[PDB]
Amino acid sequence: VNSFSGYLKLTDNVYIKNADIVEEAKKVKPTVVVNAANVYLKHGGGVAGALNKATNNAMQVESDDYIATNGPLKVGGSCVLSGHNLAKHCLHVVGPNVNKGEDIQLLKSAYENFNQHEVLLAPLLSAGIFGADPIHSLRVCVDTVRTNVYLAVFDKNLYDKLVSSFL
Ligand SMILES: O=C(O)Cc1n[nH]c(=O)c2ccccc12
Repeated sequence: VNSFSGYLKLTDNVYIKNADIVEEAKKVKPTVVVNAANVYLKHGGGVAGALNKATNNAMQVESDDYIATNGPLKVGGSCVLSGHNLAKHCLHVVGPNVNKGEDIQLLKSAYENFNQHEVLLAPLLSAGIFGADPIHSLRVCVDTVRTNVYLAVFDKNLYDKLVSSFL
């Protein structure tokens, strides 16, 4: 048993809810929240800017030190950093950004990072301002992630479409 509430079960291991991931993280304090990161860990908008804003910019300060030491992530890669006031850990995952011309095949590689964590709260990768089709992102998630993932869908309209089109 875990603390996640109100999710619709899609598969053995994937659950979905219409929710603000920031508000959900604050309520649950999950072991792992996933950020929709870029390779520079520049958290300006969408999930990264909303998560970062909720940490009062502490996520950005920590991220800038990580990049100064390690250099940028890979598209499809990840790093584990603090979850600050939102979670124990934040798994920063870089999905391909269609609005930068990145290979959508890298979306599967991105989701494979989730398999290193038994339970995660996460947004759809490469969705929103990263420009991918969220229906596709959900399919890749279901077909790639084997650990228990609780997906927070921001748009109620999109949530309803994801549910109603799910095979
Ligand atoms: O949650 C959603 O409704 C779609 C979605 N998935 N992932 C994102 O990163 C993102 C960012 C902004 C706006 C919507 C998104």
